[PDB]
Amino acid sequence: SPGIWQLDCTHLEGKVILVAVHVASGYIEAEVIPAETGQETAYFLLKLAGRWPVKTVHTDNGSNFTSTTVKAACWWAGIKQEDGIPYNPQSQGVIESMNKELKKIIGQVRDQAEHLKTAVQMAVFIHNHKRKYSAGERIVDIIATDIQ
Amino acid sequence: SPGIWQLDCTHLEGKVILVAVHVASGYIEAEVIPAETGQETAYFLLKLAGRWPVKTVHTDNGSNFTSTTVKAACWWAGIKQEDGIPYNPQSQGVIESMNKELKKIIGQVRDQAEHLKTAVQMAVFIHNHKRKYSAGERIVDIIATDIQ
Ligand SMILES: NCCCCC(=O)N[C@H]1Cc2ccccc2[C@H]1Cc1ccc2c(c1C(=O)O)OCO2
Ligand SMILES: NCCCCC(=O)N[C@H]1Cc2ccccc2[C@H]1Cc1ccc2c(c1C(=O)O)OCO2
Repeated sequence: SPGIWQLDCTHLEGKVILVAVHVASGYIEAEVIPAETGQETAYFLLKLAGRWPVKTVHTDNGSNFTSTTVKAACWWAGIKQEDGIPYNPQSQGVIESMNKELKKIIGQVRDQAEHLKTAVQMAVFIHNHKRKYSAGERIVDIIATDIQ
Repeated sequence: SPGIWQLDCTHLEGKVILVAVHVASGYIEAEVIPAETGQETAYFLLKLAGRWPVKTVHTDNGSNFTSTTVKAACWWAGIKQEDGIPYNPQSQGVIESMNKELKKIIGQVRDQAEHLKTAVQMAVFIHNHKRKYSAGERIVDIIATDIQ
């Protein structure tokens, strides 16, 4: 569980926001892309796995699960690719809630940024720093504990 | 010192690789950009600060130090912007060594990627996972200790 992430794709302003959530902490990384292709997803996962110890990824849909490019990236980065089928429905809803929460934050900052990508990164910042401990704190504590 | 990062800009294939190094661990994040502008640097810092607790940034040159856009991003993200003047001279060399080491790794993977950006993210991955403990391990341990 320190190494488990979930992909999530949501839409805003005719664009796609691709999100990776560290399941145990709620910590996220996100990017804006024109559309969700295997290529974009593969590149995003490579970035993520270089930055955090990504062991398992629950893919967001069957197209990405099937994608040979995504499979190649997962092989390259040592990621076990899994389906994102919510066998525990606290996952349809927990994801929905995150997308709504992120879009809320994006709207709160949207006027401060010319470009959506900037607003999205502002939202990532606010989300990961928000004391509820913060998600940023939780992920670091979880991984440090695992390491030792 | 858990919050201190250093910017570093290096060149390859007519492109620019912008690197942020967490000084205490050697952990890096990096991106390829067409050229090093205040706008690109500001966006890069926003991304970084959303993902790790960036307190202080030693900027890579005076243009970025001066940039009103970089200053705005640093204000937004709660980053103290500092000059990157190596008052402890082992620093120009430690950066030079990192750039040479990253370019070496990039050359070792370059053939596996159509695009330089992919090779750069492969290099980030290899760099942060390399046992020497790894840089990824060191940054997490340093921050977890600080938090607690
Ligand atoms: N509408 C207000 C105009 C902003 C003037 C100004 O300096 N803003 C800061 C605020 C702020 C706050 C955090 C980070 C960057 C920025 C800058 C914006 C910016 C910079 C770089 C970018 C951007 C944009 C963007 O504006 O999206 O896009 C991709 O690279
Ligand atoms: N056999 C038919 C095609 C094989 C190609 C193939 O799947 N390579 C993997 C290897 C590999 C290893 C790690 C991550 C991605 C990739 C993929 C490459 C790739 C994917 C997405 C991208 C890229 C590139 C790129 O090539 O730079 O650029 C920006 O977004």
